[PDB]
Amino acid sequence: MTELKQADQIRTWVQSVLDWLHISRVADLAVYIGEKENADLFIVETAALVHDLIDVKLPTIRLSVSEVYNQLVTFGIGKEDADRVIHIITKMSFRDRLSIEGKVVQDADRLDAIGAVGIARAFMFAGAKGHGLYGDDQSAYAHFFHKLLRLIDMMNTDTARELAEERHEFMLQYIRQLEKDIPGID
Amino acid sequence: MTELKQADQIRTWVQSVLTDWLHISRVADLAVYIGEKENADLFIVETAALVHDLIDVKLPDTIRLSVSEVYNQLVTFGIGKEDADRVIHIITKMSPLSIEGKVVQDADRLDAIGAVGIARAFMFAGAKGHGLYGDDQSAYAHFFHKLLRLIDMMNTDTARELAEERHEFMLQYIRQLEKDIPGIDAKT
Ligand code: NI
Ligand code: NI
Repeated sequence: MTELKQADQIRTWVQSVLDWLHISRVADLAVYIGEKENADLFIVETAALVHDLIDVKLPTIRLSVSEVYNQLVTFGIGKEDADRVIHIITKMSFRDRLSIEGKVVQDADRLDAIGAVGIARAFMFAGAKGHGLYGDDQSAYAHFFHKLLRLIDMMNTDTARELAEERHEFMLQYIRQLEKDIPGID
Repeated sequence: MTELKQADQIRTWVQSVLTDWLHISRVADLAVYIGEKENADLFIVETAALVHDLIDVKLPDTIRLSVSEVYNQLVTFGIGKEDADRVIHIITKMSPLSIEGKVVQDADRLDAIGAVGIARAFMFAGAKGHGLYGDDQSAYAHFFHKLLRLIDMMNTDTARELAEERHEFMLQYIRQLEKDIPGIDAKT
Protein backbone atom coordinates (compact mmCIF):
# COMPACT_ATOMS: atom_id res chain seq x y z
CA MET A 1 0.00 0.00 0.00
CA THR A 2 2.30 2.72 -1.37
CA GLU A 3 -0.71 5.08 -1.45
CA LEU A 4 -0.21 5.73 2.29
CA LYS A 5 3.32 7.02 1.52
CA GLN A 6 2.14 9.13 -1.40
CA ALA A 7 -0.78 10.57 0.59
CA ASP A 8 1.55 11.50 3.44
CA GLN A 9 3.95 13.36 1.13
CA ILE A 10 1.14 15.46 -0.33
CA ARG A 11 0.09 16.46 3.23
CA THR A 12 3.58 17.64 4.11
CA TRP A 13 3.98 19.40 0.79
CA VAL A 14 0.65 21.21 1.06
CA GLN A 15 1.12 22.05 4.74
CA SER A 16 4.46 23.48 3.68
CA VAL A 17 3.07 25.53 0.77
CA LEU A 18 0.53 27.29 2.98
CA ASP A 19 -5.75 27.66 5.84
CA TRP A 20 -4.28 24.26 6.35
CA LEU A 21 -6.93 23.49 9.01
CA HIS A 22 -9.73 23.86 6.47
CA ILE A 23 -7.88 21.62 4.02
CA SER A 24 -7.25 19.00 6.66
CA ARG A 25 -10.91 19.01 7.76
CA VAL A 26 -12.13 18.74 4.11
CA ALA A 27 -9.78 15.80 3.41
CA ASP A 28 -10.92 13.91 6.55
CA LEU A 29 -14.54 14.53 5.53
CA ALA A 30 -13.99 13.66 1.88
CA VAL A 31 -12.47 10.32 2.92
CA TYR A 32 -15.47 9.54 5.15
CA ILE A 33 -18.10 10.44 2.53
CA GLY A 34 -16.08 8.79 -0.25
CA GLU A 35 -15.99 5.52 1.66
CA LYS A 36 -19.78 5.45 1.93
CA GLU A 37 -20.23 6.61 -1.70
CA ASN A 38 -17.84 4.00 -3.08
CA ALA A 39 -15.45 6.59 -4.56
CA ASP A 40 -11.70 6.15 -5.03
CA LEU A 41 -10.38 7.13 -1.60
CA PHE A 42 -6.88 7.96 -2.80
CA ILE A 43 -8.22 10.37 -5.43
CA VAL A 44 -10.71 11.98 -3.09
CA GLU A 45 -8.12 12.56 -0.32
CA THR A 46 -5.50 13.86 -2.73
CA ALA A 47 -8.00 16.17 -4.51
CA ALA A 48 -9.15 17.44 -1.11
CA LEU A 49 -5.60 18.20 -0.08
CA VAL A 50 -4.88 20.27 -3.20
CA HIS A 51 -8.38 21.60 -3.96
CA ASP A 52 -7.31 25.15 -2.96
CA LEU A 53 -3.86 25.42 -4.51
CA ILE A 54 -4.95 26.76 -7.90
CA ASP A 55 -7.60 29.20 -6.56
CA VAL A 56 -7.42 32.89 -7.56
CA LYS A 57 -8.21 33.84 -3.94
CA LEU A 58 -4.70 32.84 -2.74
CA PRO A 59 -2.28 35.85 -3.14
CA THR A 60 2.64 34.61 -4.35
CA ILE A 61 1.20 31.22 -3.19
CA ARG A 62 -1.18 30.36 -6.05
CA LEU A 63 0.14 27.42 -8.08
CA SER A 64 -0.65 26.55 -11.70
CA VAL A 65 -2.56 23.44 -12.77
CA SER A 66 0.67 22.02 -14.34
CA GLU A 67 2.77 22.79 -11.21
CA VAL A 68 0.33 20.74 -9.14
CA TYR A 69 0.24 18.05 -11.84
CA ASN A 70 4.02 17.78 -11.97
CA GLN A 71 4.37 17.54 -8.18
CA LEU A 72 2.01 14.54 -7.97
CA VAL A 73 3.80 12.67 -10.74
CA THR A 74 7.06 13.57 -8.97
CA PHE A 75 5.70 11.84 -5.86
CA GLY A 76 5.22 8.72 -8.05
CA ILE A 77 1.45 9.06 -8.48
CA GLY A 78 0.10 7.44 -11.64
CA LYS A 79 -0.88 9.42 -14.71
CA GLU A 80 -4.58 8.43 -14.50
CA ASP A 81 -4.86 9.36 -10.80
CA ALA A 82 -2.97 12.62 -11.36
CA ASP A 83 -5.18 13.40 -14.40
CA ARG A 84 -8.35 12.66 -12.39
CA VAL A 85 -7.29 14.86 -9.48
CA ILE A 86 -6.63 17.76 -11.88
CA HIS A 87 -10.03 17.24 -13.59
CA ILE A 88 -11.60 17.53 -10.08
CA ILE A 89 -9.73 20.61 -8.88
CA THR A 90 -9.78 22.38 -12.26
CA LYS A 91 -13.55 21.74 -12.47
CA MET A 92 -13.91 23.15 -8.93
CA SER A 93 -12.15 26.53 -9.18
CA PHE A 94 -12.50 28.82 -12.18
CA ARG A 95 -14.37 32.14 -12.36
CA ASP A 96 -18.21 31.64 -12.18
CA ARG A 97 -18.04 27.87 -11.43
CA LEU A 98 -19.21 15.62 -12.12
CA SER A 99 -17.74 12.19 -11.30
CA ILE A 100 -18.26 10.34 -7.98
CA GLU A 101 -14.90 11.59 -6.67
CA GLY A 102 -15.52 15.22 -7.71
CA LYS A 103 -18.96 15.24 -6.05
CA VAL A 104 -17.56 13.92 -2.76
CA VAL A 105 -14.76 16.50 -2.64
CA GLN A 106 -17.23 19.34 -3.36
CA ASP A 107 -19.63 18.08 -0.72
CA ALA A 108 -16.78 17.95 1.83
CA ASP A 109 -15.81 21.51 0.91
CA ARG A 110 -19.38 22.77 1.30
CA LEU A 111 -20.04 20.92 4.59
CA ASP A 112 -17.05 22.74 6.03
CA ALA A 113 -18.88 26.02 5.24
CA ILE A 114 -21.95 25.20 7.36
CA GLY A 115 -22.67 24.19 10.93
CA ALA A 116 -20.71 25.42 13.90
CA VAL A 117 -17.52 25.30 11.85
CA GLY A 118 -19.16 27.21 8.97
CA ILE A 119 -20.36 29.95 11.40
CA ALA A 120 -16.84 30.31 12.83
CA ARG A 121 -15.35 30.61 9.35
CA ALA A 122 -17.97 33.18 8.31
CA PHE A 123 -17.13 35.40 11.24
CA MET A 124 -13.39 34.80 10.79
CA PHE A 125 -13.59 35.86 7.14
CA ALA A 126 -15.49 39.00 8.09
CA GLY A 127 -12.89 39.90 10.64
CA ALA A 128 -10.03 39.32 8.21
CA LYS A 129 -11.65 41.47 5.52
CA GLY A 130 -12.71 44.27 7.87
CA HIS A 131 -16.38 43.41 7.49
CA GLY A 132 -19.03 43.84 10.17
CA LEU A 133 -20.88 41.28 12.24
CA TYR A 134 -24.15 42.70 10.84
CA GLY A 135 -25.36 46.10 9.52
CA ASP A 136 -23.93 45.80 5.94
CA ASP A 137 -24.85 43.56 2.93
CA GLN A 138 -21.19 42.38 3.04
CA SER A 139 -21.61 41.35 6.70
CA ALA A 140 -21.35 37.82 8.04
CA TYR A 141 -25.01 37.79 9.02
CA ALA A 142 -26.01 38.62 5.41
CA HIS A 143 -23.82 35.83 4.01
CA PHE A 144 -25.87 33.23 6.00
CA PHE A 145 -28.94 34.13 3.93
CA HIS A 146 -27.03 34.92 0.69
CA LYS A 147 -25.20 31.57 0.74
CA LEU A 148 -24.77 29.40 3.81
CA LEU A 149 -28.44 28.50 4.46
CA ARG A 150 -28.89 27.22 0.86
CA LEU A 151 -25.86 24.91 0.73
CA ILE A 152 -27.76 21.89 2.12
CA ASP A 153 -30.00 21.98 -0.98
CA MET A 154 -26.92 21.79 -3.25
CA MET A 155 -25.26 18.71 -1.76
CA ASN A 156 -24.48 16.00 -4.31
CA THR A 157 -24.55 12.70 -2.39
CA ASP A 158 -26.99 11.11 0.07
CA THR A 159 -24.19 10.84 2.65
CA ALA A 160 -23.38 14.59 2.52
CA ARG A 161 -27.12 15.45 2.71
CA GLU A 162 -27.33 13.34 5.89
CA LEU A 163 -24.37 15.12 7.51
CA ALA A 164 -25.76 18.47 6.36
CA GLU A 165 -29.11 18.10 8.15
CA GLU A 166 -27.50 18.35 11.61
CA ARG A 167 -25.14 21.19 10.63
CA HIS A 168 -27.94 23.13 8.90
CA GLU A 169 -30.32 22.75 11.89
CA PHE A 170 -27.61 23.98 14.25
CA MET A 171 -26.84 27.11 12.11
CA LEU A 172 -30.55 27.88 12.36
CA GLN A 173 -30.60 27.65 16.15
CA TYR A 174 -27.48 29.88 16.06
CA ILE A 175 -29.16 32.54 13.88
CA ARG A 176 -32.33 32.45 16.01
CA GLN A 177 -30.23 33.03 19.11
CA LEU A 178 -28.14 35.78 17.52
CA GLU A 179 -31.36 37.52 16.42
CA LYS A 180 -32.65 37.20 19.99
CA ASP A 181 -29.45 38.65 21.49
CA ILE A 182 -29.49 41.58 18.97
CA PRO A 183 -33.08 42.74 18.35
CA GLY A 184 -33.01 44.78 15.15
CA ILE A 185 -29.97 42.94 13.79
CA ASP A 186 -31.86 42.88 10.39
CA MET B 1 -36.40 65.61 28.93
CA THR B 2 -32.98 67.16 29.35
CA GLU B 3 -31.33 63.75 30.00
CA LEU B 4 -32.94 62.26 26.86
CA LYS B 5 -31.40 65.03 24.80
CA GLN B 6 -27.98 64.73 26.47
CA ALA B 7 -27.91 60.94 25.88
CA ASP B 8 -28.83 61.51 22.18
CA GLN B 9 -26.01 64.09 22.04
CA ILE B 10 -23.51 61.69 23.51
CA ARG B 11 -24.71 58.94 21.16
CA THR B 12 -24.07 61.01 18.02
CA TRP B 13 -20.64 62.12 19.36
CA VAL B 14 -19.46 58.60 20.17
CA GLN B 15 -20.70 57.29 16.83
CA SER B 16 -18.83 60.18 15.11
CA VAL B 17 -15.62 59.49 17.10
CA LEU B 18 -15.67 55.76 16.27
CA THR B 19 -16.25 56.44 12.61
CA ASP B 20 -16.88 49.82 17.60
CA TRP B 21 -20.18 51.51 17.43
CA LEU B 22 -22.23 48.31 17.14
CA HIS B 23 -20.62 46.91 20.33
CA ILE B 24 -21.21 50.18 22.18
CA SER B 25 -24.88 50.34 21.11
CA ARG B 26 -25.50 46.78 22.28
CA VAL B 27 -23.73 47.40 25.58
CA ALA B 28 -25.71 50.59 26.22
CA ASP B 29 -29.06 48.78 25.62
CA LEU B 30 -28.02 45.86 27.84
CA ALA B 31 -26.71 48.18 30.53
CA VAL B 32 -29.94 50.26 30.67
CA TYR B 33 -32.00 47.05 30.90
CA ILE B 34 -29.91 45.69 33.83
CA GLY B 35 -29.75 49.13 35.43
CA GLU B 36 -33.50 49.40 35.51
CA LYS B 37 -33.91 45.94 37.11
CA GLU B 38 -31.15 46.76 39.61
CA ASN B 39 -32.44 50.31 40.42
CA ALA B 40 -29.14 51.89 39.41
CA ASP B 41 -28.90 55.49 38.14
CA LEU B 42 -29.94 55.02 34.49
CA PHE B 43 -28.45 58.24 33.16
CA ILE B 44 -25.05 57.44 34.60
CA VAL B 45 -25.29 53.85 33.40
CA GLU B 46 -26.17 54.86 29.84
CA THR B 47 -23.54 57.61 29.65
CA ALA B 48 -20.81 55.36 31.02
CA ALA B 49 -21.83 52.57 28.69
CA LEU B 50 -21.72 54.94 25.73
CA VAL B 51 -18.19 56.25 26.52
CA HIS B 52 -16.77 53.11 28.17
CA ASP B 53 -14.49 52.28 25.20
CA LEU B 54 -13.34 55.72 24.06
CA ILE B 55 -10.22 55.63 26.28
CA ASP B 56 -9.47 51.93 25.90
CA VAL B 57 -5.96 51.05 24.83
CA LYS B 58 -7.35 48.75 22.16
CA LEU B 59 -8.69 51.60 20.04
CA PRO B 60 -6.34 52.84 17.42
CA ASP B 61 -4.28 55.94 18.09
CA THR B 62 -6.20 57.95 15.49
CA ILE B 63 -9.38 57.51 17.57
CA ARG B 64 -8.63 56.81 21.22
CA LEU B 65 -9.37 59.77 23.58
CA SER B 66 -7.67 60.93 26.73
CA VAL B 67 -9.70 61.02 29.88
CA SER B 68 -9.65 64.84 29.85
CA GLU B 69 -11.09 64.85 26.32
CA VAL B 70 -13.99 62.66 27.42
CA TYR B 71 -14.56 64.73 30.57
CA ASN B 72 -14.50 68.08 28.66
CA GLN B 73 -16.99 66.96 26.02
CA LEU B 74 -19.42 65.65 28.60
CA VAL B 75 -19.28 68.95 30.50
CA THR B 76 -19.65 71.02 27.32
CA PHE B 77 -22.62 68.90 26.43
CA GLY B 78 -24.21 70.01 29.74
CA ILE B 79 -23.66 67.02 32.01
CA GLY B 80 -23.06 68.41 35.53
CA LYS B 81 -19.61 68.16 37.16
CA GLU B 82 -20.70 65.54 39.66
CA ASP B 83 -22.23 63.23 37.05
CA ALA B 84 -19.28 63.72 34.81
CA ASP B 85 -16.87 62.79 37.65
CA ARG B 86 -18.95 59.61 38.35
CA VAL B 87 -18.75 58.62 34.69
CA ILE B 88 -14.96 59.19 34.64
CA HIS B 89 -14.48 57.14 37.82
CA ILE B 90 -16.31 54.22 36.15
CA ILE B 91 -14.42 54.17 32.86
CA THR B 92 -10.93 54.63 34.34
CA LYS B 93 -11.57 51.86 36.85
CA MET B 94 -12.88 49.57 34.01
CA SER B 95 -9.80 50.42 31.85
CA PRO B 96 -14.40 48.27 44.05
CA LEU B 97 -16.21 49.66 41.01
CA SER B 98 -19.42 51.65 41.81
CA ILE B 99 -22.95 50.24 41.49
CA GLU B 100 -23.36 51.77 38.00
CA GLY B 101 -19.87 50.68 37.07
CA LYS B 102 -20.78 47.08 37.95
CA VAL B 103 -23.84 47.32 35.72
CA VAL B 104 -21.76 48.60 32.74
CA GLN B 105 -19.08 45.99 33.36
CA ASP B 106 -21.71 43.23 33.35
CA ALA B 107 -23.24 44.48 30.09
CA ASP B 108 -19.79 44.66 28.48
CA ARG B 109 -19.05 41.08 29.53
CA LEU B 110 -22.45 39.78 28.46
CA ASP B 111 -21.64 41.06 24.94
CA ALA B 112 -18.51 38.81 24.97
CA ILE B 113 -20.49 35.57 25.54
CA GLY B 114 -23.49 33.79 23.96
CA ALA B 115 -24.13 33.82 20.22
CA VAL B 116 -22.85 37.36 20.01
CA GLY B 117 -19.65 36.50 21.96
CA ILE B 118 -19.01 33.57 19.62
CA ALA B 119 -19.22 35.87 16.61
CA ARG B 120 -16.95 38.39 18.23
CA ALA B 121 -14.31 35.78 19.16
CA PHE B 122 -14.08 34.48 15.62
CA MET B 123 -14.08 38.02 14.12
CA PHE B 124 -11.17 38.97 16.42
CA ALA B 125 -9.25 35.82 15.41
CA GLY B 126 -9.76 36.68 11.74
CA ALA B 127 -8.69 40.26 12.42
CA LYS B 128 -5.47 39.18 14.18
CA GLY B 129 -4.56 36.24 11.96
CA HIS B 130 -5.25 33.68 14.66
CA GLY B 131 -6.57 30.21 14.00
CA LEU B 132 -10.00 28.71 14.71
CA TYR B 133 -8.31 26.25 17.04
CA GLY B 134 -4.96 24.47 17.32
CA ASP B 135 -2.85 26.80 19.54
CA ASP B 136 -3.07 29.13 22.53
CA GLN B 137 -3.81 32.23 20.41
CA SER B 138 -6.80 30.54 18.70
CA ALA B 139 -10.43 31.48 19.19
CA TYR B 140 -11.13 27.99 20.59
CA ALA B 141 -8.40 28.43 23.18
CA HIS B 142 -9.85 31.83 24.05
CA PHE B 143 -13.22 30.23 24.95
CA PHE B 144 -11.54 27.98 27.56
CA HIS B 145 -9.09 30.49 28.89
CA LYS B 146 -11.39 33.55 29.13
CA LEU B 147 -14.91 33.59 27.69
CA LEU B 148 -16.21 30.49 29.58
CA ARG B 149 -15.09 32.09 32.85
CA LEU B 150 -16.93 35.37 32.48
CA ILE B 151 -20.18 34.02 33.99
CA ASP B 152 -18.35 33.58 37.30
CA MET B 153 -17.43 37.31 37.43
CA MET B 154 -20.85 38.89 36.88
CA ASN B 155 -21.64 41.52 39.47
CA THR B 156 -25.47 41.79 39.46
CA ASP B 157 -28.25 39.27 39.97
CA THR B 158 -29.87 40.49 36.73
CA ALA B 159 -26.67 40.01 34.72
CA ARG B 160 -26.00 36.65 36.34
CA GLU B 161 -29.40 35.46 35.15
CA LEU B 162 -28.84 36.71 31.57
CA ALA B 163 -25.35 35.20 31.56
CA GLU B 164 -26.63 31.70 32.33
CA GLU B 165 -28.54 31.47 28.99
CA ARG B 166 -25.61 32.91 27.00
CA HIS B 167 -23.01 30.73 28.73
CA GLU B 168 -25.04 27.60 28.24
CA PHE B 169 -25.50 28.44 24.55
CA MET B 170 -21.73 28.94 24.22
CA LEU B 171 -21.26 25.48 25.85
CA GLN B 172 -23.65 24.02 23.23
CA TYR B 173 -21.56 25.70 20.48
CA ILE B 174 -18.38 24.12 21.84
CA ARG B 175 -20.08 20.73 21.99
CA GLN B 176 -21.08 21.16 18.35
CA LEU B 177 -17.44 21.99 17.37
CA GLU B 178 -16.22 18.96 19.35
CA LYS B 179 -18.71 16.77 17.48
CA ASP B 180 -17.95 18.13 14.01
CA ILE B 181 -14.19 18.24 14.52
CA PRO B 182 -13.05 15.03 16.18
CA GLY B 183 -9.82 15.69 18.07
CA ILE B 184 -10.34 19.50 18.14
CA ASP B 185 -9.20 19.74 21.83
CA ALA B 186 -5.74 18.23 21.10
CA LYS B 187 -5.24 19.51 17.56
CA THR B 188 -2.19 21.72 16.82
NI1 NI C 1 -12.04 24.84 0.34
NI1 NI D 1 -16.66 47.24 25.60
